[PDB]
Amino acid sequence: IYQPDENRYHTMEYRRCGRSGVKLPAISLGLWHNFGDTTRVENSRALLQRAFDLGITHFDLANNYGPPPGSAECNFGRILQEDFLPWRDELIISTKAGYTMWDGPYGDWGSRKYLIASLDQSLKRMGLEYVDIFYHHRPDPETPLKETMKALDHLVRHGKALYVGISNYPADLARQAIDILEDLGTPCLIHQPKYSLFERWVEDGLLALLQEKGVGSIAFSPLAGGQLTDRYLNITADKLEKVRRLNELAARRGQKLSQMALAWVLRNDNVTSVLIGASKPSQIEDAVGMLANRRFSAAECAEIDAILEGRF
Amino acid sequence: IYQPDENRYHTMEYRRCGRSGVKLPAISLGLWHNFGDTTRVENSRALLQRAFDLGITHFDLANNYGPPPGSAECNFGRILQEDFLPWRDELIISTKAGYTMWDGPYGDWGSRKYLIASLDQSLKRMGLEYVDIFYHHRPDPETPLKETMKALDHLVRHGKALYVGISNYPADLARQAIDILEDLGTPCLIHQPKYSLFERWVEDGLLALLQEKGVGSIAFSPLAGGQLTDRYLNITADKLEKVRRLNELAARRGQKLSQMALAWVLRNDNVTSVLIGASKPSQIEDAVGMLANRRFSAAECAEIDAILEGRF
Amino acid sequence: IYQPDENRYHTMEYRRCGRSGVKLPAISLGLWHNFGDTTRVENSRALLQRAFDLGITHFDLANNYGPPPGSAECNFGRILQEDFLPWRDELIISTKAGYTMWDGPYGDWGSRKYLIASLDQSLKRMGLEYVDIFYHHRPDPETPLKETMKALDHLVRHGKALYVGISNYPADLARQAIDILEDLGTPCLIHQPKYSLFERWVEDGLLALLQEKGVGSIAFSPLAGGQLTDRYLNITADKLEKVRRLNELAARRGQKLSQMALAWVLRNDNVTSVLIGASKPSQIEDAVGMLANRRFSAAECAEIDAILEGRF
Amino acid sequence: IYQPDENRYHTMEYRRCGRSGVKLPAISLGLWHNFGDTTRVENSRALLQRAFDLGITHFDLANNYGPPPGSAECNFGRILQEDFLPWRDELIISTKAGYTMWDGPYGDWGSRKYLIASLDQSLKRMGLEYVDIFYHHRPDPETPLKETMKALDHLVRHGKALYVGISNYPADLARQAIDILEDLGTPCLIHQPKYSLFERWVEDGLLALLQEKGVGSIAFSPLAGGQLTDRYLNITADKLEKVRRLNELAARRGQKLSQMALAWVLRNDNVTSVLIGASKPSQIEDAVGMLANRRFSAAECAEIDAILEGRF
Amino acid sequence: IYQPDENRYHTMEYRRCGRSGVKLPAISLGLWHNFGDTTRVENSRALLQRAFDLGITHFDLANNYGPPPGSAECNFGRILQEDFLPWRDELIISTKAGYTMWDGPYGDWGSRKYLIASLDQSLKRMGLEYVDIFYHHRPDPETPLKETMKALDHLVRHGKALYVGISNYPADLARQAIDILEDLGTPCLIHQPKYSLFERWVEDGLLALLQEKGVGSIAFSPLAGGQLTDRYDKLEKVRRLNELAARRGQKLSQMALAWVLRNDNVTSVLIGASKPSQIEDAVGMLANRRFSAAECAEIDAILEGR
Amino acid sequence: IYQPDENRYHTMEYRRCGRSGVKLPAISLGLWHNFGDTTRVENSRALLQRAFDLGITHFDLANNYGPPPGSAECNFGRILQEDFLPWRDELIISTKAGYTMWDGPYGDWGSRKYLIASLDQSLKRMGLEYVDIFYHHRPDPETPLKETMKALDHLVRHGKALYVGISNYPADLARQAIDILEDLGTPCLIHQPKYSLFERWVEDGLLALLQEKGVGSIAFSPLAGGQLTDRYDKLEKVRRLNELAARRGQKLSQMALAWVLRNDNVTSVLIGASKPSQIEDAVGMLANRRFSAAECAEIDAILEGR
Ligand SMILES: C[As](C)(=O)[O-]
Ligand SMILES: C[As](C)(=O)[O-]
Ligand SMILES: C[As](C)(=O)[O-]
Ligand SMILES: C[As](C)(=O)[O-]
Ligand SMILES: C[As](C)(=O)[O-]
Ligand SMILES: C[As](C)(=O)[O-]
Ligand SMILES: [Cl-]
Ligand SMILES: [Cl-]
Ligand SMILES: [Cl-]
Ligand SMILES: [Cl-]
Ligand SMILES: [Cl-]
Ligand SMILES: [Cl-]
Ligand SMILES: [Cl-]
Ligand SMILES: [Cl-]
Ligand SMILES: [Cl-]
Ligand SMILES: [Cl-]
Ligand SMILES: [Cl-]
Ligand SMILES: [Cl-]
Ligand SMILES: [Cl-]
Ligand SMILES: [Cl-]
Ligand code: NA
Ligand code: NA
Ligand code: NA
Ligand code: NA
Ligand code: NA
Ligand code: NA
Ligand SMILES: [Zn+2]
Ligand SMILES: [Zn+2]
Ligand SMILES: [Zn+2]
Ligand SMILES: [Zn+2]
Ligand SMILES: [Zn+2]
Ligand SMILES: [Zn+2]
Repeated sequence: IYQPDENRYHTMEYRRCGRSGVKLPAISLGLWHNFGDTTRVENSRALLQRAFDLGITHFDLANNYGPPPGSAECNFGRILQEDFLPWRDELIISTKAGYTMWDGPYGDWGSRKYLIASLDQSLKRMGLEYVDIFYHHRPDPETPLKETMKALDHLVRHGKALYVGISNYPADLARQAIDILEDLGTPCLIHQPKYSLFERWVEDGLLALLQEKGVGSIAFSPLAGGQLTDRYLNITADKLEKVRRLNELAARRGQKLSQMALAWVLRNDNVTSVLIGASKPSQIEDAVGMLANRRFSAAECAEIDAILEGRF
Repeated sequence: IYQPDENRYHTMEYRRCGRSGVKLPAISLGLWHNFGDTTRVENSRALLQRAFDLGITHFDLANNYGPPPGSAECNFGRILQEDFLPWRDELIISTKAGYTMWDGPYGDWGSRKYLIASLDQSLKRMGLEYVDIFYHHRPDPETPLKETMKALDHLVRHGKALYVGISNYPADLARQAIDILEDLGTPCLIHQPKYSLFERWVEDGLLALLQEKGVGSIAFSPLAGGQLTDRYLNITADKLEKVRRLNELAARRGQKLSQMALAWVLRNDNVTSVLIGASKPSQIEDAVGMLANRRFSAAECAEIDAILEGRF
Repeated sequence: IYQPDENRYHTMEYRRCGRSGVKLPAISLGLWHNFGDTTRVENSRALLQRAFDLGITHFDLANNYGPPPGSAECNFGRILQEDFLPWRDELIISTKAGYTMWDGPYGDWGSRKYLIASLDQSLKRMGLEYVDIFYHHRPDPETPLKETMKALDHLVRHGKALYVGISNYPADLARQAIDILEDLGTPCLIHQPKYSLFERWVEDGLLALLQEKGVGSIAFSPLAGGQLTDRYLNITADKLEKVRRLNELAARRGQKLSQMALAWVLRNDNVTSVLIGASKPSQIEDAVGMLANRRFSAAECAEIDAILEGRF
Repeated sequence: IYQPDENRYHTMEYRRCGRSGVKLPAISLGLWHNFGDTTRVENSRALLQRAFDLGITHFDLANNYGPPPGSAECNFGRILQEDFLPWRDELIISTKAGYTMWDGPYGDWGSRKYLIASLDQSLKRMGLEYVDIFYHHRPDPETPLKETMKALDHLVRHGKALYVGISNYPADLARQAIDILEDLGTPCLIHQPKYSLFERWVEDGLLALLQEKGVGSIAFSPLAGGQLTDRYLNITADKLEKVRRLNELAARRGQKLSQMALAWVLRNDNVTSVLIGASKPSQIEDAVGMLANRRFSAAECAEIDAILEGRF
Repeated sequence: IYQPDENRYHTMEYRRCGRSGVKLPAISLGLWHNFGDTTRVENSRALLQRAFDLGITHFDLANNYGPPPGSAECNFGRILQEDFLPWRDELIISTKAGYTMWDGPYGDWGSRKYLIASLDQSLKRMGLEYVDIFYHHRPDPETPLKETMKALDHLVRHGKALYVGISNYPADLARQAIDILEDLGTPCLIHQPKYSLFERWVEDGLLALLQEKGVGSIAFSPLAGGQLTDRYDKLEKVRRLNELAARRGQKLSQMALAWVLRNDNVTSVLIGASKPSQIEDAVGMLANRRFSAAECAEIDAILEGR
Repeated sequence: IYQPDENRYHTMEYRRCGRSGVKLPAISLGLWHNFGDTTRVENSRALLQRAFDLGITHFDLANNYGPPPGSAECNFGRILQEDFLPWRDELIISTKAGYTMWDGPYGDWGSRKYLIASLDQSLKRMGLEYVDIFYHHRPDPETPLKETMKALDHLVRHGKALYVGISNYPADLARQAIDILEDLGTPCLIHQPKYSLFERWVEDGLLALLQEKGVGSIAFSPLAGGQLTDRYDKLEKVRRLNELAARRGQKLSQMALAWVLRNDNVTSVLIGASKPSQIEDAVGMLANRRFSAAECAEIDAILEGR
């Protein structure tokens, strides 16, 4: 019988998601990889237990995570029932619809049919009465935004999601989505964009829009899929040189490169949380350990920018 | 155990229903005839299986289809449970209320009482939690349109229908119905009118209204009840001459007359789908085969119009 | 096993309730008396069966009908389950809250607490998922009208009543109630006032207001509690003289006095239905027999008015 | 088997809560103390039975009452099932969320997550389908007021609370909360502030705001936690002198000091009810006995004010 | 959230109940007193948690335990749901019917109506699908033993009790009851008699009968209602016994519990407790369970007043 | 969506289990290894689908199979719901209790409490209303055999198991168990013993007893834990046996499975597998099941070291 570490809320920093009542853990765990039927459930279980023990209260899923599609939700559902049920109200659990889940015209994209039918499937797979956050997973250019937004509003009003969010929406469209949801009376809680030292698109307008609108943000691929780790220490030659120079700065800060890379995403206090992936419990411990040194000075930021813009 | 043809989504074209997230199959199957207790369930089952195998994802019912009334919904309900349940989220299932279903003042027309009580009966007969589209089946001149429209809005808000539509509404009234639904916040998805080479009323204003308003359309009786088929090849004498001349043009196009007649309804890309009836699986294969030649040139359209306006 | 008379919809006239989709039987049956534990269920059963056999599709209850309070709903609930369940969708069943039902501050009047808790009790006693019409039974001068009206709106939105109405509301207050309900989006279907040859208050403004607003009406005590019957043939002396003179006019019309008295309430086509009480099946047959002569000429109306204004 | 005293509605005065349909007992019983696992259930049961027998129809709980947290709701739940279920519709039961209930970021404060998850827990512990009043227990300065207010509106619309209220809100913020709720369409029923002879903050603006807005009020700690009782008769020396002088005035009125202190809170007819705590049935009898002399003259009010402002 | 001590099975002794598959802890906890609505649930909860943490896997209830009647079952039911549900299959939970529970002729004694209706009420109060052991709580001298025994047989066959027992049955009647249940196909698992240094009647035939028949035994009031403790003519015996306990390095209560289990003749002792320390004291008896012939002779001498 | 091979019943042999109505596939699949949380569900799913596609209709589980204990039942439960539910009435699913499953005196061995509580847990993990066969997994030398057998009888009468069996029971004890179950009215369907070319103890009396009593048999570890495969003094025997298999046109594993079923004396062989090819190899043994007296004499010679 699993018993959550009694010190878990001392080990983690919780950050308010935009202008809302929700505080997310600075580090959240994504189930994008390592929770399907091609990996071992013993390991999946160990990752979730380690995460909650360290104070990670947010687990992010999607209908099609696995492989195969739906298996991450099923495995999470089993582990939730077996180990976490007494603490479900201490967790923020998300899922999504918007990429390809099942074959045919109703198993992908942004229709009301797909969003409603898919959340019903997700709730069944996970064994939940509701999710905390339901996302539209990517934009659908060919479906009216109001249909998709009204499906999100309907799912909140009917108690299948407490809050809703959007993912992979460029700034212009995000603005439209946010304003529609506000008008419907179910405000967008959060935006999930890709953001790391190596992918800074959100700094071109998205982050400022979200701050304007009171919407939170949770960065995915914050380690640039593993590039911002020890992987290439012990990609292009220019990339490798950048990774070595960033790693030296991380060492100077008493951090692994991955730790500095996670800390850096929260450096301006305009991103709420970082969503990590993990295949082994030590990667979760390392991520949470980033909190020992979150601060970046102006000098450190300039040093990093010069490394990133460096050609030699 | 029925297993849907793995190539089904390669065999069919899916068309967006107005401005919405719903794509209907170019060919939909109606259960108006051949699904009641006066025909054989073995045949009914074969028709539904053949249809889905060819990519037809939309099955259109109504409360009073049979005979007797309600039997098409019951037979569909049984076949759905036995053969299609794992694929229910790949299907668009519709039903309707508005013609005579049961005796007395609450079993016909457009009252809130009849629409709500009838959809509850339909959901029970079909064994469904909700239908994808619920229609008001014909106008009710003596009930305020707002009562009927609010009943549709209520059924969507309370999760018994994902979308709503109207059938047999002339253009002026359709405009009023659409605008009311828009104001209530549950937009009309679709209009179901009668339309074929021999019944072109919708070209007098309805089709343009629906395009203006972003509402889709699904044509019923597209073969003019069997007249636009091989039936009279191997009605009036003038009709017969038209059928022979249209059949010659269809042969020139590598098509049966029925195939050309279905293709013709979608020729201007201002109708979403054609709703066919069938008594045998070969009629479903023939209908889907129309997709091999959907295109009509200006010259072909003029040739057809001249045949239709011909007196000798 | 009871089987409803196959000719029932030939025997009755159905009248549209204001501007709505609901047609009520010209004669409705009230369960105000003869359905409690102080009378015999065999008789109660016979009355309901006779009524439906003659085409009476509307049965009107209230929480406190009996005696004791709640017993009419229980007896109706049993008879409905035993005899009428297959035909529930052919019936309009109403109940009400607003007079004294249980002791204490929450068992009377017009609070949201009382209306919601009382309809839940009524639905349990009757064994129903919803009533067709739920009424506020009388005004509550000390509770804000908007609280009571919002409770009615909430019960419709949440599917416990298909429609709502008000009873015993004077015209000024009825106007306020109607306008509030319209603004909330759940329009008042019907008003239930006392109206007979001997109680004509509604002709002082109420009937014109209801016609203005598209609201129907159902008259209770249309026989002035039994005075407009054979009771005093085979009260004051002036009353008795009026009853004899009205009875002579009824005989001239081929009617019993009670038949003419019911017909008279519908004479101007500004009242929807008359709500009768009955202790024996013959009184229901007599009431429905009034339909053989509903018409009143200007001359007959003047003759009646002169009798009513007569002092000698 | 407990049977409620047949004279209970003769023994108590019921007072309208602001402009609403709800009349609260002049004396309500709070379960803040003496209903957890550190006291005896026999005593808890005796207190609730005595209270209802005397006409106290309102029992006020909160998620974290005990100790331990949740135990008062559980003990109340058991006693309700065992003894009070036939009379649940004669009771007003409240609960709250807003102080610390469970560990972590979702178990305290004012988020939609916490309010919804906590009311679901409360309904389970108490064995109820809904509470009569659900409160936000204290302000949350860091969560947008609209999120918290919309959670209250959502819980009413979805039938988990009949009415909502706020507690411990200063006047400025109370005004904002009230106006938001009005705009959402679920008006604030009641405000629960601390108020007694020794804590008169509400007279600085709150009571006038509530009267302006039609919102009721229920005073907690009306005996200043036991100071306004016999406790110090048979704190500071200045306090003690005040208690002796107030006690002499109470004796002159034929009252215990606690009785006068409760009566005084309702003296201006601008507070709805007083919420008492009790550890033994005699304290409930004493409280209800205050009703024998509720009236205060201008002279008595000046005498009390002079005692309160007295330094010697 | 309570978590059972991981070492709970490392020290406690488990003893097979007659010839059966059931091993009871040498010390079992009874809920006869201190589990009703007149004592604080915080304490009741602490007693159950301390007991299971020390390896006590058997909790003994009855319909009328409280006070008021039924409250011990309700309080236990709540604590079970809240704290113990994941470990229910590690517990042996008993209840009983046979004393006064409700008013009137069907709420006491030995009829099939009372036993069946009572176990249904107990299962509801405790929130259980079945009890591990259901007992007839005392003999009824006027209802045929076959009716009562058939009610026990019916309850096991219908899955409301895994096993049945009898309590307070004198030896001759116990023999009859045991033989009837064996014939019906639901053998008697266990007998619950009063037994202690001061109440040795079971040594006059009951214990030998149970051995003969393969039926287990669980002694109630093993400390003679608290007389065999630090709490105090019998006072002279208590003093003398306490001096022998002292020489054995034990509390008198510890020696008194050890004495009941001196032979494999008794399966378990059912203690009462109002405080966790009393449970800790009882489990500590395990450290010195042996008695020499000299010690037994000395005990008898003290008991017979020599 | 998985669709069972339409030819699945065209090649597999089915063998009647003693004197009963049950015919087991000649090759059955056990879930002892490679179905827990330490191996990938994708592979487990592929093994079950390949097995049923080849006509293997019997899947054998136990409460503690995994690791961890219970996970094989959970994973099987999930795959059953997802892929096999329409064909559940074409499957024989077994489970067992009798080894260590949970901590404490009620989570192992032979008591009625453990067997009943354990089958309830297994039915929940697997999402089944009943198993086809429930086994006592090993003998318990201290719980009366009647108690254990009556728990089996009770579970069948109450519809949680269609049939019962015993596993790992030596012949003399199996005789007693079989006779007790016959008397109770729920006859023993099947015995599951270890048997292979290297473990022939069942030929010393067990097989004859089962024939006499009409009870079937399903051999476990038929490849002696993988020794009778391509994986390798016994190594000299493995080499010599493999040369005989080669002359027969078979893999050693194939000849080893065929040998266990050489006589109608054994109903089925329960194989383990980590890859689908191992299942395919086992089913291929059906192509050469016969042994001449010369071949048997040659095998014995090899076995006895001549
Ligand atoms: C991190 As993604 C590919 O699920 O938006
Ligand atoms: C095709 As029709 C008569 O159901 O509108
Ligand atoms: C006819 As009445 C007294 O129920 O309004
Ligand atoms: C009386 As309070 C501390 O629950 O607001
Ligand atoms: C210990 As007793 C009096 O309940 O048998
Ligand atoms: C194959 As076995 C050790 O589970 O009997
Ligand atoms: Cl909605
Ligand atoms: Cl990453
Ligand atoms: Cl609605
Ligand atoms: Cl057609
Ligand atoms: Cl509402
Ligand atoms: Cl009348
Ligand atoms: Cl809402
Ligand atoms: Cl106080
Ligand atoms: Cl029986
Ligand atoms: Cl004792
Ligand atoms: Cl005693
Ligand atoms: Cl049985
Ligand atoms: Cl093997
Ligand atoms: Cl082995
Ligand atoms: Na994403
Ligand atoms: Na139509
Ligand atoms: Na009325
Ligand atoms: Na408060
Ligand atoms: Na006893
Ligand atoms: Na085995
Ligand atoms: Zn909700
Ligand atoms: Zn919905
Ligand atoms: Zn509804
Ligand atoms: Zn409600
Ligand atoms: Zn059972
Ligand atoms: Zn059965």
